[PDB]
Amino acid sequence: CVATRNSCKPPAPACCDPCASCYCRFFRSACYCRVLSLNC
Repeated sequence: CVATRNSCKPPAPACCDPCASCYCRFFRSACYCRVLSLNC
């Protein structure tokens, strides 16, 4: 589906997992697929 380097917005299409949302973790406001959680 998608890894964790694609920009998108919830809910759908989502990021494979329902815990994977399109968020930014950098100072570039680059919000992309990211769950930020192992137990999820």
